[PDB]
Amino acid sequence: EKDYVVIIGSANIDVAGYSHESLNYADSNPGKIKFTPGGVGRNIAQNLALLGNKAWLLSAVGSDFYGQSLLTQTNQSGVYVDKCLIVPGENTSSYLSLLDNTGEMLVAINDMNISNAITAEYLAQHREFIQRAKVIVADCNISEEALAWILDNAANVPVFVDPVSAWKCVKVRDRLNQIHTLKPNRLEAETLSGIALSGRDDVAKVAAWFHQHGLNRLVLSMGGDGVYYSDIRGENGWSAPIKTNVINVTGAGDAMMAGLASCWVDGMPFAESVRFAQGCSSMALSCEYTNNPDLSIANVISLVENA
Amino acid sequence: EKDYVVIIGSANIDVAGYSHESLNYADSNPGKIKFTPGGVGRNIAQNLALLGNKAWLLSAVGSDFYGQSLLTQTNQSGVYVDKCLIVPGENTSSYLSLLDNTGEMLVAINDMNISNAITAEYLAQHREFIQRAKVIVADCNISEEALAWILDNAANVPVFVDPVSAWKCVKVRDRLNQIHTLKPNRLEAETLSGIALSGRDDVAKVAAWFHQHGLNRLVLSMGGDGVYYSDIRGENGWSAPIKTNVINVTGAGDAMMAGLASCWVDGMPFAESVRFAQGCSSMALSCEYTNNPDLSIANVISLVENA
Ligand SMILES: [K+]
Ligand SMILES: [K+]
Repeated sequence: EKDYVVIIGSANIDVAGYSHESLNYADSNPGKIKFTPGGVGRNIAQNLALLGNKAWLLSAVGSDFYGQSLLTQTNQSGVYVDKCLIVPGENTSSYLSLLDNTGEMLVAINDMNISNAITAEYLAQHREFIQRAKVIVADCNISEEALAWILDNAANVPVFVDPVSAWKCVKVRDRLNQIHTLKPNRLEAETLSGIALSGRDDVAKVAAWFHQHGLNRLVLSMGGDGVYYSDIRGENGWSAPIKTNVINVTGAGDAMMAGLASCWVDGMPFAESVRFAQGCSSMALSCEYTNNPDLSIANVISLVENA
Repeated sequence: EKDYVVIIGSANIDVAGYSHESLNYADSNPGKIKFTPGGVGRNIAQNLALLGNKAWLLSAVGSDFYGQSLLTQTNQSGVYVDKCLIVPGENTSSYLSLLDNTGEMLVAINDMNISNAITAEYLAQHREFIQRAKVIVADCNISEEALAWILDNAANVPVFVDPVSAWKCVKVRDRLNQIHTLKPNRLEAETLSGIALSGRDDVAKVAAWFHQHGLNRLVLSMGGDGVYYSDIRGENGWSAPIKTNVINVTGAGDAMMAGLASCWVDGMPFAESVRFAQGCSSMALSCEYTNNPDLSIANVISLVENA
């Protein structure tokens, strides 16, 4: 009772549609449409609840009914959504995705403007609660002002930051000294550091840069080459990817971030926390949904000790 | 007053997305996504509630949370959704729509399969309630078995039928003798009758065909030419379109159908009911949403006494 994690990020509705018999353009074509809960912050929060952590989501949804049902589904994942800001006169953010029979994304749209409602004033209304969490997880979907507020008011609570995308990660560059753990991929790390990752001989170089700019811990996902982890105190290593039957790649990074934060709270060492996080992402990859409902400590452990 | 109307049709979630700039295929492109309640039956029910009728919707939605929010949103329009079947283990039906800068339809997907959960057994569980309505409105999204059940068990309650599309209207052809009022467009009428509507000289013939196959009343929407109405007892005429600011064409027919049924309940003559229904369609056209929230008897009336 009372150890908890705060997750400040975006909460979305992911709508995935594919036509079943080819695409007759400029015509309604019969197919399959799915509404899944999405958004980096929300997804991470869910994975944290599934990993047995008391998780509070600090996000923004619309005054529309569908946002409130998003909050409801998330709440029945175990997540505490009671502090989520509901914005009047605005609509809940969403990720529209047009795929095909195979499952290859043809085109996609995103309406993530309400992420800007996650304002510094809002988190300031929860300052003390935030400062009494065991760890804070933030995604870079929020504004530069909001992230800056978080990093400036963390009161020595470790902030784990998900850089999200190559475009959205840049807001992190000048504040690496305020981040406990960053989890970029190849493109994000290259974009931040300004150093190309053509070979693995480059990762050290990249890591050095990060450490020179004040980053405490780096968790660099290199996809099939694996994960490179580096601690500013000198510990660094490679973790091979978990052999996984990949059916859907969505939700992988979210599960990884959740694994990292959860393991930090559980007092686990860096390397084994990374392996565990890889196990979480592995569970995410082997699932059709963004969040694998079978994500558990026991099953991730089982998956990991398979190797 | 415990006079009520029953609407048996589909309940959907319409998801409309358009990009702010030019669509870069195979990439997440920033835009705006809107979730509006849709589905011919549901929309008609809503317009009927807005026209001041106690309206009961008999539809099917999924066990997912978004379906329950669809039902809720509909309920706060005044519609009674308490008899709506909620189907376990499946997803609420939906209409995915990819638009562009202007608002021009690029592509569309539809997942309306749960419409066939609206079964004859389900309607049979509400047989007497259905048979005590002042009017039954049915759309052709339901299965032929379901429509057949309705028309066979109406107990002399007038059934107003919305043919929906050229593909789904055909299930009506052999049961025209069981329908009080049919509201087809040009294409639907041509598809049913097997007679082309190239000119105005053809509408009479089309009407004759319909009457010879047992249809009581025909309300033939001809778009810019207007509406041709025909009673099997010999009354027939033309009603010119109400000059309207076409902003969104969606929801026009739903508003028209609702107008027709509502006017029938209010004891209005055929022609004047058609004019009123046209006024409803005018209000629908003047709105960006599928349902104009300002749809009222007073406002439609004001609109119609304008010329
Ligand atoms: K997945
Ligand atoms: K409209």
